[PDB]
Amino acid sequence: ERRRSECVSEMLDLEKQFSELKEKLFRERLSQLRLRLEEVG
Amino acid sequence: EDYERRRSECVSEMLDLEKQFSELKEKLFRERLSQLRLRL
Amino acid sequence: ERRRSECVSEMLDLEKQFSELKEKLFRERLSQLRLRLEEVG
Amino acid sequence: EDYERRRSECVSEMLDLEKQFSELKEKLFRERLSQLRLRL
Amino acid sequence: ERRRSECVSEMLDLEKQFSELKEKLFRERLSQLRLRLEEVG
Amino acid sequence: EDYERRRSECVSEMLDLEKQFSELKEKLFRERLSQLRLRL
Ligand SMILES: [Cl-]
Ligand SMILES: [Cl-]
Ligand SMILES: [Cl-]
Repeated sequence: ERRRSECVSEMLDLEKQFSELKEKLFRERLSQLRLRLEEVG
Repeated sequence: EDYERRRSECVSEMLDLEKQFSELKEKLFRERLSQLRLRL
Repeated sequence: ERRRSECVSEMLDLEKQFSELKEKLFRERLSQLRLRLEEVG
Repeated sequence: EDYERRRSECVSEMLDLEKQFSELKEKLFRERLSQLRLRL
Repeated sequence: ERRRSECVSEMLDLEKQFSELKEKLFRERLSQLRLRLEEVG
Repeated sequence: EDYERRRSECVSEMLDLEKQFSELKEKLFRERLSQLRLRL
């Protein structure tokens, strides 16, 4: 179980970072699209 | 622009669902981590 | 390879659950949207 | 409502693609697990 | 750290393949939709 | 067909974001792998 818990801990720690990265990436694309929408009018 | 608008709606929808999924994945990871550490 | 197979087994077991969670989450949002669509008419 | 309709189409499209991806990820996990267990 | 690095190496190797699979899956669906769009006209 | 068009825009948007995410995930994996191998 120790090999298993160290693996799961590591992946939780990475997934926490991947989640933040994905949300920030989507938010930037959403902001870019909303700005472009405005610029066209 | 309908074009920019439709694309923004798609991205907003997926952004909101991703935020919720992330929570759920993190919940499941921590739950399993606890279970392994407590031999449950 | 044993440390590796225990890591992969653990992650397959989690990913099986994450997949179900993601599909159920998308399905609920799809049902909510279809109901709202109907309610507006 | 075009608004609710467009959003529902986006979510349905992504739901269907996610269901397929999940299958493929599970396939690859099991394949690698087998290979490691059989030293292949 | 060795149990941890072997776990992370394994998962990086899988995620590299999952990424390719996801992009190819999305591309095929995009091509199918664009063809259908054309066929309707 | 507006129908096929809207769906194609949603998929194209998500395809482009997925390609970028994959890069970022791979970057983070390699960075952590290096750090663990170098005890950093
Ligand atoms: Cl809403
Ligand atoms: Cl279809
Ligand atoms: Cl663009």
